[PDB]
Amino acid sequence: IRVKAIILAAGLGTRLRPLTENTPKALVQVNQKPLIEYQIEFLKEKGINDIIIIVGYLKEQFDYLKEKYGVRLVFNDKYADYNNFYSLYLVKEELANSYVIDADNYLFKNMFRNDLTRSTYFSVYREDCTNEWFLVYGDDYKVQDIIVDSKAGRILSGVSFWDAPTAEKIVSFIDKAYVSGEFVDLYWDNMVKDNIKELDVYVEELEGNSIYEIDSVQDYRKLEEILK
Amino acid sequence: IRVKAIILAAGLGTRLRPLTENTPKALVQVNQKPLIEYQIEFLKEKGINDIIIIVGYLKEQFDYLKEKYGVRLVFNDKYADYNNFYSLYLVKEELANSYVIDADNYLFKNMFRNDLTRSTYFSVYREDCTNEWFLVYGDDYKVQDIIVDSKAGRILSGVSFWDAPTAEKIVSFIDKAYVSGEFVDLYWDNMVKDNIKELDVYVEELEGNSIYEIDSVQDYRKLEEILK
Amino acid sequence: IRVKAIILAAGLGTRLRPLTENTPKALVQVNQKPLIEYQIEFLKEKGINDIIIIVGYLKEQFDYLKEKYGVRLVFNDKYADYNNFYSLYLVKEELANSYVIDADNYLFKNMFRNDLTRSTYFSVYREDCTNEWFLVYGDDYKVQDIIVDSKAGRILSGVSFWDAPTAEKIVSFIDKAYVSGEFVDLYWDNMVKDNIKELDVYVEELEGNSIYEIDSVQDYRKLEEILK
Amino acid sequence: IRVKAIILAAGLGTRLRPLTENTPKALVQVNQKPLIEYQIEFLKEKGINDIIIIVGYLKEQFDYLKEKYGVRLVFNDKYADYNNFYSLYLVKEELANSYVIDADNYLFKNMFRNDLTRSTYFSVYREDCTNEWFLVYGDDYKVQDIIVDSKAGRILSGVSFWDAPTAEKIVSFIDKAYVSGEFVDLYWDNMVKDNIKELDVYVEELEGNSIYEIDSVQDYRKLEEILK
Ligand SMILES: C[N+](C)(C)CCOP(=O)([O-])OP(=O)(O)OC[C@H]1O[C@@H](n2ccc(N)nc2=O)[C@H](O)[C@@H]1O
Ligand SMILES: C[N+](C)(C)CCOP(=O)([O-])OP(=O)(O)OC[C@H]1O[C@@H](n2ccc(N)nc2=O)[C@H](O)[C@@H]1O
Ligand SMILES: C[N+](C)(C)CCOP(=O)([O-])OP(=O)(O)OC[C@H]1O[C@@H](n2ccc(N)nc2=O)[C@H](O)[C@@H]1O
Ligand SMILES: C[N+](C)(C)CCOP(=O)([O-])OP(=O)(O)OC[C@H]1O[C@@H](n2ccc(N)nc2=O)[C@H](O)[C@@H]1O
Ligand SMILES: [Mg+2]
Ligand SMILES: [Mg+2]
Ligand SMILES: [Mg+2]
Ligand SMILES: [Mg+2]
Repeated sequence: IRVKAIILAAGLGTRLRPLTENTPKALVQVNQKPLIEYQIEFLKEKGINDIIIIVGYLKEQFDYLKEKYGVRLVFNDKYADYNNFYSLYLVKEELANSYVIDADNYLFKNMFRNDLTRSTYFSVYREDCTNEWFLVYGDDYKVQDIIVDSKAGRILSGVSFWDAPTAEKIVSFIDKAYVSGEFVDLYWDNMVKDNIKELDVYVEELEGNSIYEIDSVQDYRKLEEILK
Repeated sequence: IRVKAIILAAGLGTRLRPLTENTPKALVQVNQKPLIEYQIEFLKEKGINDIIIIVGYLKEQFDYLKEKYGVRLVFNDKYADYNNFYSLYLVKEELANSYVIDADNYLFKNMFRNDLTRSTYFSVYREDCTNEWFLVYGDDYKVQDIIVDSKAGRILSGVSFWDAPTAEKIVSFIDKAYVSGEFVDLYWDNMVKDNIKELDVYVEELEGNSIYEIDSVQDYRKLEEILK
Repeated sequence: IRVKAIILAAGLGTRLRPLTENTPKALVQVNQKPLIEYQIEFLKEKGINDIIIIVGYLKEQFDYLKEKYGVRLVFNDKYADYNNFYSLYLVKEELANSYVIDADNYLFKNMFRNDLTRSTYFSVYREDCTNEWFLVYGDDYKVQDIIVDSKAGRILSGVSFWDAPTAEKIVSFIDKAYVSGEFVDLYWDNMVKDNIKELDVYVEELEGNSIYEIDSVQDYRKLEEILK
Repeated sequence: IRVKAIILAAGLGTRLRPLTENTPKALVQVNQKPLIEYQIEFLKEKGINDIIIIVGYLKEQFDYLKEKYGVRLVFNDKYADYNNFYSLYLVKEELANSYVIDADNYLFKNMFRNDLTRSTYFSVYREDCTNEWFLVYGDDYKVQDIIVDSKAGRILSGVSFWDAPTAEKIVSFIDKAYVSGEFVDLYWDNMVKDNIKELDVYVEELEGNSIYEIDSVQDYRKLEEILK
């Protein structure tokens, strides 16, 4: 009944070079501070101190967080071999009642809560139009579908929460998926998207400047100015 | 009698995620330069300016090529429906005396030529042992067979040329194929390999670091260093 | 106190060629039925028999409507010289308590009513992202702003109603505009968008398949399938 | 110095439904014979064998002509996106000393000649009065002007021949036009009509039953009887 946080931070983050040439993405800094720190401090300040960080590319640079925040680091040796599906596979049983977080995000405000009662997707609305995973939901905010597409709307923004019963249904797809031998290129998120029919997930529309994703030096350049 | 180039680049490139989530594999860059640019600039330098690029997945990202190199982009709306047999089908009439290229390859050296006089496959030798399409030829370099298999040897490496008489035989197979009703999974190469007996094709043994394919983030990791 | 309709239909419809070289867009047919007929029959069925159609390009092809529906056609001789600002100027006095309709739109449902009491824009939400005129409004549905831009949102969809007091303020802008000497490229809609601050306009969100615009032969192709 | 022909046959011919539902316009048949066959055979019998057919809508139904008459087919992928300006753009290099033909015309007689020495328009006289493009020429038959209008006179009838120098002047407009960004709606003929001042084109008055156009099920119904 205690809420923990899983942070996916193993990737190479090649789209951000030269910035990530000798620095993992998660530890890239804005307003003179590492990206992963903002989320760790927001998670702790909200009483979520059970924090597991999946590492890989340049993992030695994370070691100091154990001492500083008391985070549990976990090594994915296949961080360049597979996609983050495997990273989550590694801690596939800690999913229940835990937050899953894409480390490459800048959080403007702390939207975390240990009172969460159901599987949630913390969705921001992209007025523009880029290729993302889009959430298809009604007035009950229950997620009807997830669709990859290029357009505008509410997307999977890199922060979610999975309750025990749903997590259980998910882990069962992870096993089959893994044993299938076909998951290399799969995002852990494919488990939900391709099985959304069997799961009950809800959206939590965020607003204003909240979760800014940095997938390229240009974004880093934008968020830079937004912070002006 | 003018040599033209057809570049296949409409695929999802899923085996390259996350690198290819918001960037076509064809446009992924090595040494701050899109893959497709090395090939186009190589083609041009050798006098081949009649370039037709088939696009689909994230097509909008190719638009700047038109203005920059004077290329022609063609949209395959079934790019996620069918294998690249359909991509070639769309331009099946521009085959004769044209090069056909797999855009997801890195070329170390410009092995192109507008003087080519016969159907050629620029094959590389794979000393290791992976599963590919192996070229079976004698001392005349005339292709005797093409066999899918896991081993070492000379392989279809993503670059070839087709003369008018050969293209004609091919395009006739493409038609029956199309009208057959079944061609979803066929690579356009299934046209040759499955009728190699009726065609006259020659091999052009490449050597050293010539054509480097990136079908996975590891290869992309490798190639990086090779260029160290 | 009687509701009348004003249908703009004088345009060249060049973006629909060849479909429109010998037929006005307003008369192009979907399901063996001219576009303008769907609107007129909907307007009539809800008691709006006071219909005024401005025509120009290929005007002679509208003449049968007079006999068939009892509509009044008004000839805009500058239909190729000026944008529809002038088309409405012609009938700027019949504005009060009347619908203003862009003829080049298909209507899936009859959203016309003779009980309207305030100025309304019947809007559709565009999930994709094209360049249009966007409606900026609150929870009162009172229009706060109208912006030209390319994105998603609620857009002016070619159907609106204007009440006496609002029509009065608008007609006063038309006059000044006309006598200003510059109005060649102005949509009649410019009168509202550029004085939205002095006017009280409300939105009436439309849902589902309601108002489909055919501004190109592709759309005409789409709408085709939609009705599959 | 060899004369070739370019037949434009990519459009959708919607105005001809139901006749063109599962048949391209060029392959709608009169006297159990496809329209494009009459023009191909007249063109051959006069020694013009260098025939390039531009296809699109239902293109597969043309493949047989390659074997049968040895015509070269060409695929315009934007056949429903743009007007035939683009279709001609694809082969803008084969214009010089070549006939340009609108495949939706029934030829009563073979007015083709490989001896042509100057840009020509094989004009017919319409005693009636429809909206078409009219040739304004003097007694020297040199075209002074082309004007869209609704009346009687000599029109652009769907057959013409262009010489090297004129075609050279026309191709330079085609280029600026394309790079302009706006041609989406231009007929290839717009190049001639909106530049007629810079070109030397002549008229070749046809007489009696020569070229009958089928743009609608009404025309087809007429021609039917004329042949009675
Ligand atoms: C498509 N989605 C919405 C499901 C997720 C989008 O993911 P993406 O395309 O931005 O790629 P990304 O690598 O930046 O994914 C974000 C998170 O996955 C992590 N990651 C990636 C690959 C890998 N083997 N292990 C990981 O832990 C990254 O470090 C990063 O923190
Ligand atoms: C099996 N062979 C030897 C014939 C070739 C190997 O082909 P492959 O297995 O690497 O799969 P692949 O999808 O990468 O094929 C390479 C090229 O096909 C293109 N491609 C693929 C599918 C599709 N519908 N259209 C395409 O244009 C890709 O963009 C890529 O440039
Ligand atoms: C820009 N908006 C949002 C104000 C409206 C969009 O208008 P549009 O860009 O689609 O151009 P359009 O020509 O289709 O305008 C729609 C209506 O105006 C009519 N029209 C246009 C010009 C003119 N001189 N007289 C007219 O009556 C057309 O016939 C058509 O029924
Ligand atoms: C206005 N003119 C005089 C310039 C030509 C008249 O042209 P039209 O109004 O009869 O329309 P149309 O679609 O029949 O044009 C005739 C020829 O263009 C071809 N066509 C049309 C659209 C397109 N993208 N490519 C084409 O090649 C048609 O197949 C047809 O054979
Ligand atoms: Mg990311
Ligand atoms: Mg490949
Ligand atoms: Mg319109
Ligand atoms: Mg015609």
